[PDB]
Amino acid sequence: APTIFSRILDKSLPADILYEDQQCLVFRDVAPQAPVHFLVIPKKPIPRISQAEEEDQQLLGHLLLVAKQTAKAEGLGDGYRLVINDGKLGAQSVYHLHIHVLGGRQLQWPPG
Amino acid sequence: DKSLPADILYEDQQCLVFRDVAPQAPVHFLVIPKKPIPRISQAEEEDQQLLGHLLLVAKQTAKAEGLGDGYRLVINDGKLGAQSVYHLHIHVLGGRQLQWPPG
Ligand SMILES: [K+]
Repeated sequence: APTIFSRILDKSLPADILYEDQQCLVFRDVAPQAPVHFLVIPKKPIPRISQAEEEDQQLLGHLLLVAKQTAKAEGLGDGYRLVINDGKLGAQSVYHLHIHVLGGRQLQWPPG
Repeated sequence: DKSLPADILYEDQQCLVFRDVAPQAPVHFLVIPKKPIPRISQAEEEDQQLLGHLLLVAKQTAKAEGLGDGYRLVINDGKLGAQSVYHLHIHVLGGRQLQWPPG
């Protein structure tokens, strides 16, 4: 069952960790799509946003607040984009919930 | 394209969900808080439960709209994010293969 994020969480795969607390971990994407590209993940292994439930409300808000404070720390004041992919049509790579945060270039429209 | 009242997919005391009249996918809707948070970079700690509620509403509406094969949620901040309206919007896109990178 475990995805590659389990190695990031258990620190067996070195990552550039920007923030950690008991609920979440933030690290740089190693296949970046922007000059700044990091991932915010829960420690609870929710596989996808479609499988989050009411009990996850607080955690989901926490992930968004951590995303925006990390964006400020990474100097994304002129703007950035948050992306959550669900399933195959969403292009979800890894079946552990993650928020992409992209900045440092102009992001285009549509968003894929 | 003038919206109709049925373009509101969901409403409660916290939020509105409405179809995008300039859709980028066969299904494209917008989740906004009723609280006037202008951009995600201006959300604060007091907004934690609201932000989680918006995400839960997004995912339940995506079920309602038939997005079981997958979808994408997008929040734009500022000029580099391509933020078009200075109120918080969660875009939900589905019904086609979304590409990578996401813009
Ligand atoms: K926008």
